Amino acid sequence: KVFGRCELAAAMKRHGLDNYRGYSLGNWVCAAKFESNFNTQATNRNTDGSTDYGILQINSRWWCNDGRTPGSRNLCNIPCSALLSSDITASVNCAKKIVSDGNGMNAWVAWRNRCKGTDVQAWIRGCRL
Ligand SMILES: [Cl-]
Ligand SMILES: [Cl-]
Ligand SMILES: [Cl-]
Ligand SMILES: [Cl-]
Ligand SMILES: [Cl-]
Ligand SMILES: [Cl-]
Ligand SMILES: [Cl-]
Ligand code: NA
Ligand SMILES: [Tb+3]
Repeated sequence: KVFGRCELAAAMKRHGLDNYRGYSLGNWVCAAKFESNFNTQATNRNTDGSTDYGILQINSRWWCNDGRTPGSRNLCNIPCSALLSSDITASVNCAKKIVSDGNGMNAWVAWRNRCKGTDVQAWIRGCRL
């Protein structure tokens, strides 16, 4: 599923991401834009052999199992394919565990380099939330 911007914002809000660990909804929409372009089916292989999955490009090195990232963990206790569903529940629950780690949203490289410090509220502008 390729979400609309406000559509994704509404879904993220409903699942309790808005202001989670202090990160406003626009930060999460911005992260999703530059991680996956709002496409739940997005996958990208990392140089180390891990793969990033879904709307928030969650990495198999630590967070989900894809059976082909030797020596990795599965801290969200979920198959990585579950992060490609049209229903973002799984991606949101896992993202909550990721951002609760010491580095907050800096764990998302695209957030740090393209969202951090910018006018992220623009990403929810005009949305009927
Ligand atoms: Cl957009
Ligand atoms: Cl915001
Ligand atoms: Cl990740
Ligand atoms: Cl594995
Ligand atoms: Cl292993
Ligand atoms: Cl959803
Ligand atoms: Cl933080
Ligand atoms: Na893994
Ligand atoms: Tb950690």
